[PDB]
Amino acid sequence: QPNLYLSANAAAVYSVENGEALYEQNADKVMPIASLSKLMTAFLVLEAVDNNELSWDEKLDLVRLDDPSAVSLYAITQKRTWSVRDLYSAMLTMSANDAAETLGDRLDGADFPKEMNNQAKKLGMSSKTTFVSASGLDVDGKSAVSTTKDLFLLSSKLISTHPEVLETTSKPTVTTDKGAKLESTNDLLGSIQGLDGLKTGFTDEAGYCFIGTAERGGKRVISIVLDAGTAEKRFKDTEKLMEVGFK
Ligand SMILES: *C(=O)[C@@H](NC(=O)/C(=N/OC)c1csc(N)n1)[C@@H]1N=C(C(=O)O)C(=C)CS1
Repeated sequence: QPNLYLSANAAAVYSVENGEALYEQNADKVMPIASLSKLMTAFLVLEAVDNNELSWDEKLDLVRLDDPSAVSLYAITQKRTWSVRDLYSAMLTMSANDAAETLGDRLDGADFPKEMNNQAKKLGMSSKTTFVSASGLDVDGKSAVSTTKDLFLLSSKLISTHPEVLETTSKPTVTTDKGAKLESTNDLLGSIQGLDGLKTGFTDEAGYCFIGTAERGGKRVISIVLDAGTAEKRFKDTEKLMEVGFK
């Protein structure tokens, strides 16, 4: 294993072909993951469409967040009603917390965190992973937590089960049918060849986090960065991890 000098406190990169570690640092350490939880919500949304339980065209009113200063789709647009499709894009591109919570409530109401943790178990994530909400926001003072190993297993399961997730996470901007522009938080899109995902997150406690995925020559790698120092440094660590991934 090479010696990287990452900003991140915990980090890794894995090959999807065999799941094997190409670089690992604190890969078993339980870490706050915040907005990365929205990948589980996306997965459960996609499962529900395949299972004939959710329509992409259903219109839903955004649920109201307790904190106004939270990053929310409603704050930016002043529009309450959105299709399931647009809420899912809004969740994945701009990390809209109210979008994620609206999808969680529609899927299972108050039991949605249990469904998230049920699915975590199905996908092979260890018991150190705990989801608390569809958006990744704290609930009753409890935080969503995971490990870079469990995040890898979740991400590759998401991409292998629902490859169309990347059709959304590869776009620097998603334009809805009615013309709303939803800007991705993934500034590495277009900077690294093959890069088409996956999800950013940030809290004071979690630091700056990003799950990256790229594919070249039939080889896919997934990179995990938790608790980088700045929004830019999580992408610098990811650039470093991707080079190790495609060596
Ligand atoms: C996911 O992590 C989201 N993070 C939050 O909603 C925050 N939670 O703190 C309790 C938060 C605090 S401060 C701040 N700017 N967000 C989304 N993650 C980011 C990101 O990756 O930088 C977004 C740009 C919107 S919120």
